[PDB]
Amino acid sequence: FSVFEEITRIVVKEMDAGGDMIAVRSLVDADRFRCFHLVGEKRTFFGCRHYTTGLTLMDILDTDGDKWKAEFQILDNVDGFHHQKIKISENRISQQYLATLENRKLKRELPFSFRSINTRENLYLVTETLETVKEETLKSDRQREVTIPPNRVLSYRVKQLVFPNKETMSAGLDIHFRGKTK
Amino acid sequence: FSVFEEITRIVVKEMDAGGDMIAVRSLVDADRFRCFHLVGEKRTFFGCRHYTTGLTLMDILDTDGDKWKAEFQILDNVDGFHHQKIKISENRISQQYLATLENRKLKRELPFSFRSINTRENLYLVTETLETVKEETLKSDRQREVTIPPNRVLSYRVKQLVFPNKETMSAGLDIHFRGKTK
Amino acid sequence: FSVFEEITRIVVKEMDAGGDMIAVRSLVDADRFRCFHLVGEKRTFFGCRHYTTGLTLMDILDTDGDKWKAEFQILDNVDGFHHQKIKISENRISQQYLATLENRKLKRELPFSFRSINTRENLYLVTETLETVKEETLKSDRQREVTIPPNRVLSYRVKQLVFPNKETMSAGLDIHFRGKTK
Amino acid sequence: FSVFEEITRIVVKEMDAGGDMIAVRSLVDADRFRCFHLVGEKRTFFGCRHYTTGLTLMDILDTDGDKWKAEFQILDNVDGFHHQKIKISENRISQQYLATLENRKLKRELPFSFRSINTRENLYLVTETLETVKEETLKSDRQREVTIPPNRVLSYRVKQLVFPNKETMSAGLDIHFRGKTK
Repeated sequence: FSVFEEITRIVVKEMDAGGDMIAVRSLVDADRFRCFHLVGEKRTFFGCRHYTTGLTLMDILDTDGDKWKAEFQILDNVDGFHHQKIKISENRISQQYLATLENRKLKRELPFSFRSINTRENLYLVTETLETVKEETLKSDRQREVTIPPNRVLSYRVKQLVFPNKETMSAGLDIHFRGKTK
Repeated sequence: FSVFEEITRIVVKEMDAGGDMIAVRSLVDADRFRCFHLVGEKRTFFGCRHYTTGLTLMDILDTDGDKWKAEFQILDNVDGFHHQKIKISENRISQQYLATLENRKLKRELPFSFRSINTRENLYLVTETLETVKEETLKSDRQREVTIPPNRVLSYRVKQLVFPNKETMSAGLDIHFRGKTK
Repeated sequence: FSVFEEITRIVVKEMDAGGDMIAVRSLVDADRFRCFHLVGEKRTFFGCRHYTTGLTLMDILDTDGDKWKAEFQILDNVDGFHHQKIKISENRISQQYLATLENRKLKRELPFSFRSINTRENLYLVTETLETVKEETLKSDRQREVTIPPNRVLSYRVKQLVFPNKETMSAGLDIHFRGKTK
Repeated sequence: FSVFEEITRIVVKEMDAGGDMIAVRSLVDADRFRCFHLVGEKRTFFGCRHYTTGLTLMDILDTDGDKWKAEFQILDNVDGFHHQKIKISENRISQQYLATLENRKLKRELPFSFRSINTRENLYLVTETLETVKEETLKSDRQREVTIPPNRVLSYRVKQLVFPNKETMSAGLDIHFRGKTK
């Protein structure tokens, strides 16, 4: 019935066949589920299905930390029957920029410590921007043909980070098996 | 038979498939069921069906607290048979604005303390505005084709807050299991 | 057979599905069954069917107490077979205005004390104006197609008030279970 | 179902029938999986299928190390049924340039030592550039006809290198049997 899971997993599959990429479920905050954001805890009910909570993560702006690929198209159908008309835009971001962000000093008092400690979800971040400013409508059959605004994201990446009390570290080997001591 | 539950749950489902969002039942006060408002107590008769009472919550205006996405469309049908022609407008509101509202001092003498104590419904608030200034008519079959004025809301969010005698606190982890000591 | 109950309950149902709202039976005094008015005692013969008596309630005018939504339309049919062509006008009235009316001093010698004591109906008032200045004719089948003048009301609300000998109080939690000691 | 494996292995087969060449799985970073890059560890699940991680390897630029074939076409189909419309560009790079790169001094502090030691994947490099600036769409049947942006790579080569603590050496005899002591 649902269409966004189908579209995001089509992106993920043709993006790399059953690989590293992760899809998103909610567009309550999809476009603002950009880099420096979170995701709900993972459960296995009705297949691989997690929760959704992706609040902000920018901490400081003292050193250069906010400095700034062509259009891509997916116009096909899947035999229920689905029809996808996606267009994708890519803003290249450097990988050593991730190291720079790790070097950035972690210091905030945003009301996020309470929820983060209560969850212990060991939040992870994206690697490189995946953006869509595409058209509205897609199609699905069980009819219900969904509609999508421009400037929205579909799939995201993993870079595990650990948060001690004051300053953080990194776990880059795609660690999302929910095991930590924080 | 009823159409508004169908329309709001269609919004909720295609908004995120059976997820966090909550629909509304009454348009007695729908547009004025904006942020800073309430909802009736939850019961399980005829499925998930709650009551409806969403009175005002603005308390003080001393610091900046009243400062101020493109159009979205849903034009489909569901196989009874229903037909939806919804248009949606979005006014972006910041998430740290919720923290600012929590920091706002709670002080009122509005005749709401009596009803709030008699109910103990642990009221919860919305996250980001969901507005519709769309057309009038929709369609349904058992015929009865409903009509909807502009500048109205359909679905809302959760941010639990606890009210001690003088000043309040927050319960952000989507807590709506009606358990408190106030 | 009767049509006004059908029309008012259609208003109530699509107004909120089997919820707080209350319909009216008689148009002997419908338009003047505005705010500050009464209703007959409730009985359970032939379903939920009450009496009708809604006389005046204005008491004093010393402080500001008489200071002063767009058009709505319902153009459908119900499968007997009924056909409704209602238009509705709304004059917004504040909720803290109800608190102001409660603060208003109660003092009258209108010949209403005798009937009120003989009835003990614990009269209740409306919340916000519901007005119709719509067209005349509707349709019904068992034919008999009813006609309705402009500037008339269909459904009303509840705000229970208790009347001691001199000054009154409030019972806001939609209390209409006919229990009091006055 | 998957199409990129088919296309890359078609390249590999007609490039040399079941020979030295290696195909890639992910286009998360395909174009930037150029020379001086990595690959995920090799496993044998669902046939020959490895992981994917190809981060950067440039170390120093002091001596000449960044100084700088006609178009090729593959327009056929394979009897499921597939249809390929590939165009290929080649930028010739010298083989003694590989010796020069080996002579280049290895010295970096990029956050890659941790992941490299944790993996022990004994990374290997390409021999000569294989580039495609071709059209978008291909075709496949189980329909799903994939799309490909210009300036992207499909297949790559092997030149094993060993990394001691400070300075590296070479293992040129196409050694990718994951055996080392580093």
